[PDB]
Amino acid sequence: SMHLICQSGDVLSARYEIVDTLGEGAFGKVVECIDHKAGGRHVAVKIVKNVDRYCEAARSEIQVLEHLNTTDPNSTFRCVQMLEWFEHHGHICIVFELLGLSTYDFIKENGFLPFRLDHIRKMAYQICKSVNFLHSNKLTHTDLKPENILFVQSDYTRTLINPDIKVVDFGSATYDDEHHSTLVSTRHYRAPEVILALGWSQPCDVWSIGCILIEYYLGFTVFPTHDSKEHLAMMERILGPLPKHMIQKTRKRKYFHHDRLDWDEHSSAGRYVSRACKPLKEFMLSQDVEHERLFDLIQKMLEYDPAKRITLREALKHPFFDLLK
Ligand SMILES: Cn1cc(-c2ccc3occ(-c4cccc(Oc5ccccc5)c4)c3n2)cn1
Repeated sequence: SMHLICQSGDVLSARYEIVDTLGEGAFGKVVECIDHKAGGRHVAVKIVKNVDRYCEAARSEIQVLEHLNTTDPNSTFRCVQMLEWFEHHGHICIVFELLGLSTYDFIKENGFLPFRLDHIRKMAYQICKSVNFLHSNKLTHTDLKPENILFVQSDYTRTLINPDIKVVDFGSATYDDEHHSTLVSTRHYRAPEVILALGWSQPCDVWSIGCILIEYYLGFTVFPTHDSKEHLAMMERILGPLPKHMIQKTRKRKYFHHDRLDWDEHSSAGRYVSRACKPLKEFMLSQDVEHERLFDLIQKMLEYDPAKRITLREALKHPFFDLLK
């Protein structure tokens, strides 16, 4: 098991000495190491489970990282830098520059207190610029979520001093000309064209970013569900009814009666959705214009039609970012 090879004091690749576990995910774990062959630099090493699905994603991630890091050697667009990779007792291990805490861990460890709006603005801008760089290079991330946005530095007292981020986890990233998996994204961040199996591309990341920004603002998801039908019902309650053209195209005709979701609003699930969800703008905590600007951007990211949906190039110009400029 991975447990036998990921302990503090263990030495990987004859140079990386584990000093701590940073986090875990479905894929394995990430550990902080001292690199004895780079003057004691601390690095992060992602130790990948020895399971086909995850080995395959790691191999994919290595190839995407080699491309992105070569294309952007200064990390101007804030994708994490891969230093090397190796195998250890049959596990793929990817070595990265050491970043700080995930945005998820930060919010969680603060009891789900939301980020300050000023920090949201800076973070949102950087996420948009980073993912736009993927988009420019015929890539879609597909698995954006707060866990995959990390702070660059440990620049906090937790109270944040500088909110600079990088994007991680390129194990699901897909090239335009590549086989597109049927199911992508973590459910709460998954776009409607994904759910409805309508085909997806870069716009599905923009949907995911909208969902991230809501979460940073509120401390919680507006899609608190583990079911696809209920997810769609929540969308309807927050954003209005889905477009006819999307309903008519879906092979998932089951879900709809005459271009309305086949959903009993008076059932237990129906009552739950009516309580937890409401029109997007009603979640605003202030009527101040900077909050209205954020919510206007989020509404455009959560456009149902992936063609009409704002692009990240466009998002970077939105009025919400004017305080940075
Ligand atoms: C998924 N992934 C994570 C990395 C990566 C690359 C460089 C890093 O420098 C510090 C961390 C790190 C800091 C706190 C928690 C943490 O654990 C995680 C983070 C995300 C998903 C699950 C576990 C990792 C770190 N993580 C690359 N791919």
